[PDB]
Amino acid sequence: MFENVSTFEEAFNKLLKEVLEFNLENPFEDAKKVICIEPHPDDCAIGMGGTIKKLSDEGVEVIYICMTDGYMGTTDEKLSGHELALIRRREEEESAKLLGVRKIYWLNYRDTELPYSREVRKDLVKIIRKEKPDGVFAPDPWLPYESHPDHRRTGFLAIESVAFSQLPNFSNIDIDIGLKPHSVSFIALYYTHKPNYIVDITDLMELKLKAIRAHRSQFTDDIWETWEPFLRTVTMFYGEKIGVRYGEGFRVMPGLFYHITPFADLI
Amino acid sequence: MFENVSTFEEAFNKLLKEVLEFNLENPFEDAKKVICIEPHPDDCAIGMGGTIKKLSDEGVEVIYICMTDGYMGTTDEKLSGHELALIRRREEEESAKLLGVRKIYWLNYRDTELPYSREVRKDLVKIIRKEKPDGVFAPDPWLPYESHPDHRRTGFLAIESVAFSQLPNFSNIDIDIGLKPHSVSFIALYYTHKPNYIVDITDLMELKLKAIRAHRSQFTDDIWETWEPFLRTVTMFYGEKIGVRYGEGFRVMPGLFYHITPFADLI
Amino acid sequence: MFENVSTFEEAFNKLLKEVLEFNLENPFEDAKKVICIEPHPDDCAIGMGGTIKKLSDEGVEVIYICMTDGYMGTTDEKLSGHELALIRRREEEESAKLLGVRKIYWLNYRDTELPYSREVRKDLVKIIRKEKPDGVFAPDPWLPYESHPDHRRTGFLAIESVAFSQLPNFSNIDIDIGLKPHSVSFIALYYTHKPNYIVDITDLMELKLKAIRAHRSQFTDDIWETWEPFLRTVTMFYGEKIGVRYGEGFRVMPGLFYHITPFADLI
Amino acid sequence: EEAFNKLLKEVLEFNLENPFEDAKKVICIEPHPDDCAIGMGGTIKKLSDEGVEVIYICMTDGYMGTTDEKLSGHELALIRRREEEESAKLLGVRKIYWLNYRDTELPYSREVRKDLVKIIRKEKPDGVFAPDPWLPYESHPDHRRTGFLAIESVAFSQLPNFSNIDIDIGLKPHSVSFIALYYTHKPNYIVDITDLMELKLKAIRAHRSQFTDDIWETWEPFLRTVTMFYGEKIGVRYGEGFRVMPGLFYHITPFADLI
Amino acid sequence: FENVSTFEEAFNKLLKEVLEFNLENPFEDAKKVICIEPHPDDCAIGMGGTIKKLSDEGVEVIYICMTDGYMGTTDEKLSGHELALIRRREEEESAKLLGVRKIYWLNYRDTELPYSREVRKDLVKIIRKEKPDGVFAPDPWLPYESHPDHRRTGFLAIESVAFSQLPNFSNIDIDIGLKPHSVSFIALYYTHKPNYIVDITDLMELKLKAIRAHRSQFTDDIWETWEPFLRTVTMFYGEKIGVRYGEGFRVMPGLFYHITPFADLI
Amino acid sequence: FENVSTFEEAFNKLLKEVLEFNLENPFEDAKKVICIEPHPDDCAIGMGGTIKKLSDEGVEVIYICMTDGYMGTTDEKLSGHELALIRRREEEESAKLLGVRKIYWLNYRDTELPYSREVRKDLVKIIRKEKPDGVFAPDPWLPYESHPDHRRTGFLAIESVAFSQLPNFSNIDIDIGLKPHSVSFIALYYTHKPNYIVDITDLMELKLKAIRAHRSQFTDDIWETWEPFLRTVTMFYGEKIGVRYGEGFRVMPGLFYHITPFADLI
Ligand SMILES: [Zn+2]
Ligand SMILES: [Zn+2]
Ligand SMILES: [Zn+2]
Ligand SMILES: [Zn+2]
Ligand SMILES: [Zn+2]
Ligand SMILES: [Zn+2]
Repeated sequence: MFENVSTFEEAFNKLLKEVLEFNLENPFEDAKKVICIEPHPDDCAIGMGGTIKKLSDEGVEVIYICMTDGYMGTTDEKLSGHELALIRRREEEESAKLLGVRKIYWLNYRDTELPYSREVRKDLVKIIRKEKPDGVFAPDPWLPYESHPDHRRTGFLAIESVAFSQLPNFSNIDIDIGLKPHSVSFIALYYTHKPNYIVDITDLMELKLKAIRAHRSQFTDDIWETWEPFLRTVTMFYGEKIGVRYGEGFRVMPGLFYHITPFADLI
Repeated sequence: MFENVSTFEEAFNKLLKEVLEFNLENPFEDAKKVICIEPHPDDCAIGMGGTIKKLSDEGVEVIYICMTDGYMGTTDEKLSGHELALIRRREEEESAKLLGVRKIYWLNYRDTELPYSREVRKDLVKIIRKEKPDGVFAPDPWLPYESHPDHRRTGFLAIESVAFSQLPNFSNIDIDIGLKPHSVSFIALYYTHKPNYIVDITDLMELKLKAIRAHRSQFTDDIWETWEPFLRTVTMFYGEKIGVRYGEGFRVMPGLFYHITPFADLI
Repeated sequence: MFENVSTFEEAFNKLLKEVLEFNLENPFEDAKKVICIEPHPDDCAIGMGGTIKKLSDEGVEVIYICMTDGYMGTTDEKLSGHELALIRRREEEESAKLLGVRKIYWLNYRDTELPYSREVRKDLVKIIRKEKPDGVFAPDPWLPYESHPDHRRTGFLAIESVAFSQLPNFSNIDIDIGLKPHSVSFIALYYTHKPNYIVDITDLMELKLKAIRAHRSQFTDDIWETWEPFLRTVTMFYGEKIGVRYGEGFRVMPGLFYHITPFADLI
Repeated sequence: EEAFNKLLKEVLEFNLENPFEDAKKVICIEPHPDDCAIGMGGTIKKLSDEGVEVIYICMTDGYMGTTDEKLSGHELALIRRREEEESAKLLGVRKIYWLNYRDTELPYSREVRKDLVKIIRKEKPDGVFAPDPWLPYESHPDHRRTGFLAIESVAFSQLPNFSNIDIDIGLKPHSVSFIALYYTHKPNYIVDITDLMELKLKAIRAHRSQFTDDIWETWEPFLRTVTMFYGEKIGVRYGEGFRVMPGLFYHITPFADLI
Repeated sequence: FENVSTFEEAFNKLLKEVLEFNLENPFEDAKKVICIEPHPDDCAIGMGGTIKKLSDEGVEVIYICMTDGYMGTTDEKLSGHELALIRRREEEESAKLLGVRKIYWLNYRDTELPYSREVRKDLVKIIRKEKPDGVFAPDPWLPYESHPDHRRTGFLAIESVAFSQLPNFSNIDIDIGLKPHSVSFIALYYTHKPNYIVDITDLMELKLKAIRAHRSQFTDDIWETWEPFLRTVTMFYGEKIGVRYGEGFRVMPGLFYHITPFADLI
Repeated sequence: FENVSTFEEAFNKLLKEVLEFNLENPFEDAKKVICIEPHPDDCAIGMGGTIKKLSDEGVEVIYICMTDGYMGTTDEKLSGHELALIRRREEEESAKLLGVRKIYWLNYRDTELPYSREVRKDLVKIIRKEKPDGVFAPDPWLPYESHPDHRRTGFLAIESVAFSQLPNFSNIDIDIGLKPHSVSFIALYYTHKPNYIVDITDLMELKLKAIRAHRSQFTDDIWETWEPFLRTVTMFYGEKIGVRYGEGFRVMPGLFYHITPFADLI
């Protein structure tokens, strides 16, 4: 095959439409179960709150995996990490109900101390093999200037575990105990700076904010002076791109493009 | 807030001007103490020495933290790394003297073995909590084609530790022994390929090249024949941008932009 | 020196041709012996197998280092990783014979578990010092969207060990046993999205393909329907850049550009 | 011995009488392929005949156990896997979980605890057997680590906050009834294996890669000598020995050496 | 010493004249001591007896707790974070009863205490800060001890005590004004090799309460197993020096913690 | 082997006839040995007497030094890089005295010796290169030994000796001309379980001189404690074969380093 095609532009198009069968018109259409992976309690809400509701409404079962416990996120000398993490499990539960979310896996790695290792991959893979989701959502680990290791690591570990979920020699005790390999249908990266599919959340904006604000520990009135406009600015950045007021941007690519693809950046 | 603005561009401008209060006019003016982080003995001077002189002239206290010991930087099969490190400590003390630098914290990690971990984070956090600096300076860890692990790691660990210095649950024994949280005012990344603030160093250029030359173990006469050109070529690169002879570039962003900010790259 | 030059652009042009005597015309010119470092069995052949016959042909001796054993690359519940690794070693001997490669170093780190550590650098440096190669080939670790850690790590470890191979205090027991430091002449990165030297492989394409196809375990008929077009599309992407139908890309820079070079993107 | 005797008989209710009798499912942990056969083949066989389900966990692949330069470690691990399957068949074992850590590189870490605990919660065994990590002069890291990790994992399998995703996917806590340590120099229960010794040796010889005729010249003496060491202690010819203690004597018990 | 007869003579002269080592009341001169425990409740269980007796005699007693106790529950409905908050509360109530008013909390998670330079720097930081006279810890060589946190605490405590004296160890401490400190003595509790016992039958009852303040750790149902276990543990030590209830420690010349092949003779 | 009656008979026949193991003179056939030390001075202190004896007799003696001694000082004005420069010179002197031809410096930082495969690869690489007949290292089971570097040195040493024969172990050595090697004996010094003692009564004075050559460790002051200690150490070993000054070693047949429940009987 492909001995025929004449330009690169030509082969690239044929590969996308015909070989890979991939398009960006309604990438989430047929998902009946998806998992949203967040580094810290509040990240799903913030990165894709509107889309989670949208999917919630269409009847999609939306599941969280939360990588860390949020231990470090207070400036109050009187709040111990253990208590803040107690507080933040409730904030998250409360936030996910607003968004239609009923299941949350807590891995309970400590905030700022999320390892990048096989051990974590095995955590993610166990849950992916158990639940068999059609879709996985995670942070874009390639986001420029992203300076939180827990965020970078969560992106990389998400993509990797999605891929290694199909591989029966990866974490082989799972297979030995009933958990078969699983091939996730797609991946979508939020908190991305090269979105390629964008979702209209203009009519969910206000709900999204309410779901974000239920993380009270994290957004006091003084923090909210800064963050509400930040959040609106981000949502506008994404919206302006499909000509609407508030958007949530995602990056989706054929599985193949995640590996040895010198033209992954064209889509 | 920001419910009344039509465009992303106006939200962007509003965010930086009204909500953040961020300009590139004289980012360093209010500085009475700064810490300049370098991976190896000689990096403050090579990337930032001109600017260090200038800040010193104003009576801004300049404290160095040096990550490693330089143990590896020689091709001489009869120099042992121990001897090399001893030397480069003296060489750095000279250089530092020329620039009005009178405090060096040596972390003593071995050259090419600087770790990326919480441990080294606590070192930087301990030293930030005690000197309470206004500014910290560090390499840009996203510098393209940067192949030295010590350089990437210091850039990241430097940015993270500025953030984590503010958190009392992080490295919580510091609090316990009377070192309290500290908020740093600015981070300026040097060795950057996306500077947004330039400093004129045309006059002080020769005192920079002598601060550098004092690293005699590194800059032998033969090797000054490759490096002098290279060093002047880098100073022009930054210079051209504000129309002077010799410049040193820095990237400075609001702290918010180091996290989840997909248009971080527009400043 | 370089006190006479008037613009950055001039200094840059002068630094390149006069100081570093750097050209893209033929970099693989004087190569007597070269090392191709691959992350898995099959990468040398997929990324640069055309250039590898083109190198053999001119009597350049080509040596593989394979970082991993490729233990995880199958969806077949039948095949244990141990058996796969075996099958794959055979496939790699067949693939290399076809391309005229008569030496392969197997590090045997397990697939998906290749460490990023000093210990792996010592392996590469041991091989490097021993074979004293003029040329080293390795994956671009900065290929965007590259999601295999083993790939990223192979690229970074390769460049760092080329550099560290020159340092006597580095892995100092190699010296005390009769391996002297060694300076490689060039590094070329393959699997790159920013090549700056292309090799015409139009005549050899069916050869590269057959050698790729020799890794049967990886390329079944049903997978070949996707990968053949992918493969052809990649070489087309490289061709168009120099006018021919099929090419293989490489990026090559002056040694100096791998460190603190804010203008390294300009080649 | 006024307080000691009473704690042991009226609070923890423990004895060296017949501790295995209650069992239905036991797990036998070996560092490498052959260690169960070597360390407790006689008892495995016994238990198997008496109706007990015996499952193996092998920590490593045995990748390193050859002096032949022509044999790659991947081949050897394949070989050694068919040797253990052959060896275990002889002894009536039917499931072997393979961890596949590389021989010589068994980590000592939470991650390995999590494999052990996942299987223990899965299999709900009454008993677990493991090497005594206190065997004086034991110089193999894989051996010491297997012992420690086995004991730790047994203790943590019961704790809902340890490896908590197991819970969330339906593998509940489990409480093993006893731990038995083989390859121990301080045994407090011996098992008669004179009836079963040639079979043991045959289950042992099934690891052909390991026991050539040349090596067997050195090891059949070694192994006959070991099982006399234990058997003598109860005045029979051939025994395999075990250390069993009540769960509590593995923690802050300064008198644990008196049993 | 190039003059003594048998090794037996030289031994006693080394103890007696060079190191001036004796066990009559090694705790006699102590103004400030650190007690290091792997998990909250360990100081109490193993040595609350002595802790009371020392707050009394004017000793400022400082706890270091290595972990947070996150794991020590069988209740499926208690999250690890809740447990830790509770045990922190329980420990403050147990510290109160014993005359302790300062606990450093390292906060490494239960079952995940690292054996590393990093943890050493944390002990060394607190030791250089408080310049204490003696440190207490678990004996890391306690036979059959199966809990990694307990062993590691014993090993790291002794190492950090020795490394505290070294200015090139964690040099940044010095650089910011935490200077080297030499501890005067170490004493290991939770030991099967005690060489000094403390009489605590006067306080055994207070001790038992200070332990019970760890409600999460001790149901009424579980106290059925554990109090007789503690009573039996207190006898082993109690008999050795004459009395009904005892607390054992092992104490050595500092020299004995290195390359000392006769160490078990004391 | 079915012909035996008691374990004791079994044990003696395995020892004399199967293993060919005796301790009458374990070092007699040595043409080259490696002595592995955690820090500079440990070879001298532990077995310097026996090293002299071995050099005198024509045996090529090699050191491997695990670490650089960077931490060993109280002087808040002496940096660790300096100390290591200084300590290496101090080692070169010491060695000259015992007739030691050669030192490998591994240069891991004092107090930071890793316990990992990486360090085994270092030792395996020097063992395969030198093909020594005997390897000496500290006994890692020395009771109360509290220095991580000494424990880890002993363990890595024994393990690397065994792994040195395994061609799949550190496989790039084989591919570069470094074949496996099978060492003849291991001897453990700093042991509390010697089974062979060398009489060093004669060479005792030169040993304290080879030791004092490490000026940085052994000021006159500290020496007022250490001459006694060292003399007491040599007597403990001496007074077991009834001589004045001894150096002790533990030697066991290779087989006893693995799954051997009666190993403490030899
Ligand atoms: Zn977050
Ligand atoms: Zn540098
Ligand atoms: Zn690959
Ligand atoms: Zn084994
Ligand atoms: Zn405890
Ligand atoms: Zn030492």
